[PDB]
Amino acid sequence: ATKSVKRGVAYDVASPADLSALSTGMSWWYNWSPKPHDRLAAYDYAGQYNVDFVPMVWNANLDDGQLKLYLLAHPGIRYLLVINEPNLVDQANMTPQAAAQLWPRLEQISAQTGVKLVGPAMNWGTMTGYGDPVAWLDAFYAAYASAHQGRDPQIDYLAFHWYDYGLSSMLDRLSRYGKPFWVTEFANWHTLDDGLQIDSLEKQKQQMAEMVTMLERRSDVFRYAWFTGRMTPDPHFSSLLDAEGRLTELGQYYLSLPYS
Ligand SMILES: OC[C@H]1O[C@@H](O[C@@H]2[C@@H](O)[C@H](O[C@@H]3[C@@H](O)[C@H](O)O[C@H](CO)[C@H]3O)O[C@H](CO)[C@H]2O)[C@H](O)[C@@H](O)[C@@H]1O
Repeated sequence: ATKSVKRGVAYDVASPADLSALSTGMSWWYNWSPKPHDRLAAYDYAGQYNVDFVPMVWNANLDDGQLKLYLLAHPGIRYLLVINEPNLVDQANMTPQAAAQLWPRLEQISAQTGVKLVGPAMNWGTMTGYGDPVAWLDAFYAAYASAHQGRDPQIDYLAFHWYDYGLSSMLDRLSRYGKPFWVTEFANWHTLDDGLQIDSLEKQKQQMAEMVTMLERRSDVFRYAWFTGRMTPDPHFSSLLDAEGRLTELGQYYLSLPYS
């Protein structure tokens, strides 16, 4: 089937039956880790389902040799997601200096394997002083440049996560770095009782269609990934899958939305 190169899912796909269901409309997935779920090891998903897996270095706890070996043995992998929400204490929780210290290892992987670096994956944060992703990125750039005679860190794409209204405004703010984006988690989880709360499937479908239209349209958005395959409880009706190998109404909707 012809489908959007952009359209992904943020979910540890484990079942081949879940790929059948998703592959109609989904080009790619990731699972916040350097390798796909073990269940998929002896399945040619690239060839049968026309889906690719994008590996991720979640924080500085990195087996460089093992990742390099995997990437070199899988030359069709062209992108490496790096650093999952460093400015969130409940995620990578990396200071700007800690991320700058890791970065040369990631540049060496890029130089050795050809992969482009997609990250850090930013959000509005909880790390002291670094709620604003612009503050965190500015400090990271300054830390890296300090340690490398003024050179900026290699960033092929920035990544972004967003669970509210205003995702286009956040991309506009972050366009100050002059880098294109992957939006590697999104949904609308607004909860406050202000009229905008997403408390029905109809309202999540409405926001999914609005956000997908905008992401497909933007020339500086290469890829996006919906959160998520399955979750429970699911108060904002974010799940694309139900039983093994079965789409929800939202899943069927997502995979059939138009694209660029
Ligand atoms: O790599 C070692 C590193 O692993 C860390 O554990 C992470 C998980 O926290 C992460 O979990 C994902 C979340 O980041 C994301 O928000 O939601 C998804 C879906 O629920 C989670 O799977 O998954 C990755 C990959 O499996 C794990 O690396 C430990 O926190 C950390 O201390 C350790 O250094």
